[PDB]
Amino acid sequence: VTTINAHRSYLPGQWVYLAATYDGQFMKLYVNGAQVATSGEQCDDMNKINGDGCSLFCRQEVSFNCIDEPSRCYFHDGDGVCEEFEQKTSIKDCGVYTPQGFLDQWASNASVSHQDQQCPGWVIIGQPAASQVCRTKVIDLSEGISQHAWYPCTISYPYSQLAQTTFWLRAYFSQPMVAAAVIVHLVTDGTYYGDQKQETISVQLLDTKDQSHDLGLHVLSCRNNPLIIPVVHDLSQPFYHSQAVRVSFSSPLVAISGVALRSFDNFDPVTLSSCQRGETYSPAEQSCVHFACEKTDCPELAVENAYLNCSSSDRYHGAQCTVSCRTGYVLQIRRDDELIKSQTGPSVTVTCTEGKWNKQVACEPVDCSIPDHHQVYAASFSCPEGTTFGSQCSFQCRHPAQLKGNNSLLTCMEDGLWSFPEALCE
Amino acid sequence: PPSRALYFSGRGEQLRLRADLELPRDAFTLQVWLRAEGGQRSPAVITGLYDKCSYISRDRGWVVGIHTISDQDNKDPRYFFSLKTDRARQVTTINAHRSYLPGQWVYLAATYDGQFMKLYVNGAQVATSGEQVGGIFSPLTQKCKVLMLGGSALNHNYRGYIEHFSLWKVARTQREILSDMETHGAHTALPQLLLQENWDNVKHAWSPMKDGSSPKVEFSNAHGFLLDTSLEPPLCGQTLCDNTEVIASYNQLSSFRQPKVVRYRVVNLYEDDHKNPTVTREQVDFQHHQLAEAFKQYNISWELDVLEVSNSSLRRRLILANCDIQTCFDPDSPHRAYLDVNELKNILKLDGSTHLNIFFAKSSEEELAGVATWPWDKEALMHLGGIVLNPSFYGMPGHTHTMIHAIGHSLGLYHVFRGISEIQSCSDPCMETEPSFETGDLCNDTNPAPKHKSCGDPGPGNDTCGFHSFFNTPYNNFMSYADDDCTDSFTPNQVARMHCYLDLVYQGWQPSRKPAPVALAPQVLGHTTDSVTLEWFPPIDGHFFERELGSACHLCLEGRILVQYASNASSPMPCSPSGHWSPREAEGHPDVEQPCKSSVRTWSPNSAVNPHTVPPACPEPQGCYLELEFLYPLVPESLTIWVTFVSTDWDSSGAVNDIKLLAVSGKNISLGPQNVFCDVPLTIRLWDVGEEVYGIQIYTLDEHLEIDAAMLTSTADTPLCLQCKPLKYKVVRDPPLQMDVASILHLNRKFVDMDLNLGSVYQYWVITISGTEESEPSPAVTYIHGSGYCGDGIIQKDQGEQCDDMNKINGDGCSLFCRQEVSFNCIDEPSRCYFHDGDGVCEEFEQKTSIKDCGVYTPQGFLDQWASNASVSHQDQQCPGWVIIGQPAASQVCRTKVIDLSEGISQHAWYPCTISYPYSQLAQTTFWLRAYFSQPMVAAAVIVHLVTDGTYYGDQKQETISVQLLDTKDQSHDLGLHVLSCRNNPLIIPVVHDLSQPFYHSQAVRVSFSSPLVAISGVALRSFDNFDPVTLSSCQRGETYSPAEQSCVHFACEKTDCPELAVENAYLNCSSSDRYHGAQCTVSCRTGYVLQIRTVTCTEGKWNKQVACE
Ligand SMILES: [Zn+2]
Repeated sequence: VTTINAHRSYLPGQWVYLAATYDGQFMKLYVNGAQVATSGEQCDDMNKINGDGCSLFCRQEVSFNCIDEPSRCYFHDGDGVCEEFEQKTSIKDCGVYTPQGFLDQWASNASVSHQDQQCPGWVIIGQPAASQVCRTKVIDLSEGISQHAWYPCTISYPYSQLAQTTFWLRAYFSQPMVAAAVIVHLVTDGTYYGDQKQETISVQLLDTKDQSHDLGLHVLSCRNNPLIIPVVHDLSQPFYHSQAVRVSFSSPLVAISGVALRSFDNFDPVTLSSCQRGETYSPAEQSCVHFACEKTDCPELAVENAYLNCSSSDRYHGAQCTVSCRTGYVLQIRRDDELIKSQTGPSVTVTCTEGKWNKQVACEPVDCSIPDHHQVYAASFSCPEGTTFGSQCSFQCRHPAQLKGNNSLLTCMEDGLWSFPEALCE
Repeated sequence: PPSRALYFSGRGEQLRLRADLELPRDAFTLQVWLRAEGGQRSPAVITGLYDKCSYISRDRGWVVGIHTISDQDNKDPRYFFSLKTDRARQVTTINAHRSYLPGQWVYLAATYDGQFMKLYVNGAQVATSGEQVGGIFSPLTQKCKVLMLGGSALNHNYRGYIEHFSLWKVARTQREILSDMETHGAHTALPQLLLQENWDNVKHAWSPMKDGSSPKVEFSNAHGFLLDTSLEPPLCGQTLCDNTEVIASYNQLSSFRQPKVVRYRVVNLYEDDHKNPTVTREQVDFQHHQLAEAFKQYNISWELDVLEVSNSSLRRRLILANCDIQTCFDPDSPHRAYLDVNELKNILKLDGSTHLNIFFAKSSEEELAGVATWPWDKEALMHLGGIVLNPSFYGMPGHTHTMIHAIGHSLGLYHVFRGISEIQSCSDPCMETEPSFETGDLCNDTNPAPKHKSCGDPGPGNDTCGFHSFFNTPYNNFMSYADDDCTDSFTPNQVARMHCYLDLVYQGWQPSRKPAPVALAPQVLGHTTDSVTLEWFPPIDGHFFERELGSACHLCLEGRILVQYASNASSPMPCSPSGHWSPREAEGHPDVEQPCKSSVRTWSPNSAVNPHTVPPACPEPQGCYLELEFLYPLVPESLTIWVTFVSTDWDSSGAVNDIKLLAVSGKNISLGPQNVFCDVPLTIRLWDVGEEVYGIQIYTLDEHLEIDAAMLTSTADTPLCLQCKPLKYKVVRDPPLQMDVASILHLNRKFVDMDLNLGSVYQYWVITISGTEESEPSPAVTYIHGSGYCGDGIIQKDQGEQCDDMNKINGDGCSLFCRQEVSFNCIDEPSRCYFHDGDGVCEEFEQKTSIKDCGVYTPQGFLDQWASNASVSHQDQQCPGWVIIGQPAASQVCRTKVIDLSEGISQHAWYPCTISYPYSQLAQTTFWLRAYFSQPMVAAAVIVHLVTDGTYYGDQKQETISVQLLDTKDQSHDLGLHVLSCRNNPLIIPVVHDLSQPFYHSQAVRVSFSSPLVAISGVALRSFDNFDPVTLSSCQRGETYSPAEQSCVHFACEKTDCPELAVENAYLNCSSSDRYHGAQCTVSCRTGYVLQIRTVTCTEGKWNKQVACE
């Protein structure tokens, strides 16, 4: 048999409307014309009577949803159907809220300081009981609290030795994942008559290298269920995984329903390995490959008066080829046909990119510049083929600077300097 | 026969090689031993090749010499090699790595192979360039070349000694340079060595210039130096006891800290009737008893000798400490009613070389009660030095641990917070950022601490420099500023300093006649097949002769050479009314911390307060003059003058107009004008004076010339030093010697042992002997005969060696203790060391430190994107704001606390020159710049390259900058306020981004600062090469990568791996026709069938869940 209760307490001395409808598949309960509960095992209500979801001021009450015209209002928190907007509020229906682009992994195994049959420590494993609203200023924890939660049952309430009892619990997950946030769903807030002050829980994250990273001290309250503790990471430092989460507190009344790690979807720091541009990380192989389905093949590239040495026989994706200039030629490298930083060394690495080359390399000859009085004074340097490498051309000393010698021509040498004048005029 | 040498006086003495040699053209090597005296000309050409006929350009050829770089500021001189072929468009100069040391022999070798120019100083490659290529000159012009030695035609003369001049025709490698270092003329008739001169006869291959101006052929000692006994103190230290090894010897050895009885004398002023004491006998008794009880646990036992001075006039007059000058207060009138401490010391004239005098004077404001004279101070051991204490706080409970603090200050103990709260700026390398022997207090045991009036570990706060959370601070240390009830002990690393300074400086206070031990262990010079040679340093006290009271044995050097400073200064100018820059500051040993920085510890010809308040004092013909007098008149050989600060206009062009030596007979010898620099003291060699000299007169036409000290080196075997008795040494070895030489008096300090056996282990130590009194044994040296050691040419890494170049000399790139030097990299089996930083080649270890070689070091897995657009709050033509665009100029070295920023800073960085310098408006104007980047990306860190720390001379407090990040939506995400320090000039500001909040794309970076002295040469974003917010945007299971549309491609293969699925008694509704990767197909169980799940999702051909309808 299945029973469904109303939404609020009965009001003495009032007229109420009760309607129960059962079609053989679904049964519902209607109070004052409004659907309060249903199971299958702003507003205008044509009245000015409260309790049916719409007040006399035509205002929708809390924990009610009103549709249609005239407005019919029904209860949505706990009805068993997770609507498009119940995720944020209705914990008892949709569980916990997972933001778009995140994944929540709940605790797989748990280790606590005090393990006993009546208060087992493996209750905070798996999905918690989000339908349980926490209890404030609780006196006894023997009713259902130990069923879907954990608490130090073996430890009585301490009055003087409570300052030295360091309660701790460590939760290990099946898989290691980068910790973006820590979810702590509670069932107790730690408030008590004998201990008015609450308890602040400090959470420590344990990595795969057994190192503890402190997340700081954070307060704990019922209004913040589930308690989301962000993981503040220094972006300059490399990311680190996490496999175990440690929760530390001193108040024996602190009971945790569940501990979970909220992480991003993919781009894990496993891909922080040697998987750079030109290759795609494998689905699950602990390694990165470069040819899954990409047809990114670049055509063979040749540079005039230059030396090319490719690291691979074929100029396929990820193939880096070193380019150097012949003696008497300078190296000019332009990334994506644009002016960028040059290469100090005599070799430039060019990588294939989806049928195109990342940078263009040119071995232009070294210009020796137009000669002047620096090389030979009182002379005219008239010569046809410019001032590039190998482009020899002569001079003529004007009157009265008579020139004596067999040769009176220079030659722009391989080091970018004009050759020694074999004859000097006086 | 002993080698000869040439002396060039720098006044016209030059030589030219004859025309019968064919000078090298394609490649060459020059090797020369040279001893350069201080105060050279700029540029003093040691030797160079010059072209006379070619008048269009007269820089053709090469030139080696000494020239000053940064001649505008601090003018420091270095060895330079300059070359310009007949093809290159300019001259190329390569300098040494450090300022040249005067009076020391240097092996200078400059090589050129046709592609590179290399310059080795003492065999270590200190400069390398490759701008010049090709031959130096063609054969046709070969007849128009002249090799000049000692100067050029333009009188770029050289002043000093030259020896063993070798000029080659091929570029000798560093190995051959080192091998040819030791030959000293043992060169065969090679057909490759062009010229080798040992100056047997100058006219064999050289000819003089002018008419008869020729250098002086003299005899030079053939470098008997086999051990570098000159151990330079660290940068932060002041004396030899600050050296790492010398103080480590005291830290480890317990025989170096034997009990010591250190005398001290307490001054008690009395009236003529012996009443009214300054401090009662009870007070002095209590203070002395407490001091003895607090020092006797550190093996020091003070001996008290109270002094009774009965002078009513002195007692009546009020004595004041650190005061600058019954009711008469006229300073001129002798009946004034006040006396400074130094005036009291001058009146008393107490001999402080035998006692630690305690002087009493009121110190009305009491936060530094005890004024102590440091051991390295000039006044440490004379009448005007001692301890100054408040008489009312001398022997009263709660006012007693102030004498121990002053005494510790008098034994060379810095305050424990010296590296934190006693630094001018955060860029000072003397900050104890970590416990070290070379920074701050120079004690490893004392943890860094800030200044604190109370005791107890101070928590985080507004640090003066910017470092918070000091842990394990020595709040209970004596040298801290705690109270008298919570300071209890000296750490057993600060006691070692006290014992070192008692052995070194204060040997006269103690009555025990134990000569100071040899501080450092004997060094194994080399082993033969059956012997060994050991050498050791002189005693730590620095004296070589026995100490005799009233004699000159305390100044005699090793070769009976008497070395003395000035002892009686004078001047015709009336002295300063304030007293600063008095002639008395030009006495004793040099005491200036930094060259050419106007200090009150020198003699300035016009002290005054404001310049040009007095009409020109020094006249045109002769100028002002300082007359120094030496204690012991004698016949001198060399004279050294420490000229510290010279005005910019008088850039060594006659700063010291004359130096007149005054004879005992009264005749005057004029030396003529000299040249002076900052760092190098001006040294002169006096040539056949022939008669005793008692004083000098230094003339000057400069109104800011600051003479710091003087010196008068005597001739060898001076009459005074003959009667001195040299110290002797006794070497003991772990197996006892068969016969023990009772005294090994070796002027080289060398011991040759022949009673050795192969495969055995021996230990050697040295005991000093002064007459019949022995000393504490020197630290033992271990020697395994037939095995390796330090100084054998083989790098045995198991012994801690990192370089071993077969020698025992510092400055060659490998330290004396087989340790690598600073900024020197040593390779090959005999360690050839070269100056790696800046040689144009970036190696594997130069990446993380050499900013100007390898650029900014980007860690693996990251990527630096520099600014592509800039904007500033103040833009001007003189100081443009677009300089920071692009990669920065890493060659620039940061400058701290400089008033003028126009020295090329704007050409490489941006600084706000538009604003005026504010005296009180510095907090009213906020400066900012904003740099936009070409490609916005994630912000992992911000890199800001700085040129200045933004510190002013009048503001010791540093500056802080606030950096803000702007995302693609122009939202300011502040990164925090960060201090400005040039010890980490590439400023890395990490980004602390919470992992829950989605990452943004930073478009621009905004950086704000207050003071206008801050200069930025570039702002960049350090970001991950891979990963981005685009991955988090929309890329689910099966979406690998799409084109540039901030998305991933949904169908990238894996569309046929999953075969057709069949479920019994179930209905399949497939959204997609083909069961591709992650395909969704709803499964509905028929009526009466229970649904079991283990919408199914395909996963690489395998269904993620199993659906059945039972
Ligand atoms: Zn002090």
